[PDB]
Amino acid sequence: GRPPRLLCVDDNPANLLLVQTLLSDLGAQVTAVDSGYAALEVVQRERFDLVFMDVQMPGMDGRQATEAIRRWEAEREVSPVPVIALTAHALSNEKRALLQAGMDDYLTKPIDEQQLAQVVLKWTGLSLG
Amino acid sequence: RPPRLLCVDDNPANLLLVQTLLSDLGAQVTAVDSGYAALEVVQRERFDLVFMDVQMPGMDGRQATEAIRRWEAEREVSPVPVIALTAHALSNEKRALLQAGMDDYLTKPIDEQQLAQVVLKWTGLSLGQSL
Repeated sequence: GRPPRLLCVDDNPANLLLVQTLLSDLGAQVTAVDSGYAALEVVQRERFDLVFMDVQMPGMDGRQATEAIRRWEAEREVSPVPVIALTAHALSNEKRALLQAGMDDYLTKPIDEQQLAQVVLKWTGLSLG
Repeated sequence: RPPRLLCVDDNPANLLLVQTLLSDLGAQVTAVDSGYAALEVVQRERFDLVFMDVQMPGMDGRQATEAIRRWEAEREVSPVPVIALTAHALSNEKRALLQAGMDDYLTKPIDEQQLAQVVLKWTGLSLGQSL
């Protein structure tokens, strides 16, 4: 299958580089941005197969960035991109709030290659590795 | 804070190579696929220096540099050095890059030492073992 085109969003540069590098090494075409504001702007510009969205970011958190994306997709009329939350340790009510914001799924940090490969295949049909 | 660098190339393998070498030197790196993307991300984020592929469809690296320079002038923002990445350019092509507002160029056989020299020359910032 073709390489998946993935967007990674994280306000921690070291964690962003770690997840980006795991994905690039597994053959994904990765874009890596540093904020929810960046995520909205790059999703307007580019068609991704899937977005990995850090939940905790200042100013615009992952839920607010996903809401921004969903509002633009609806107003602009664009096929929805899967959005996967990357979260520390979320209880049921927090996971329900991620889905209510328009997120599709979640992974609990720290993020590993197998969890990333499995969620990309589930949501896109494309294999990594 | 480490140097923040932008890489622009419409060839995914060549983009990943340059991005990997700049991240290896300790830079915070953004990698985008087009001149259109280069303009939009230069408006959004503050880079110390941009590496720009010359040949891209729709908006080539010269046109993207002109777009950046026009935005910098109107928006009133400190200019960013722009370095062309070229396969093997003729003298007329090298002169055309500078006419478009590009500061300098590198030829395709890129290595980490050359990238670090270009960043030191155009930004004063050290990378690699001197980061």
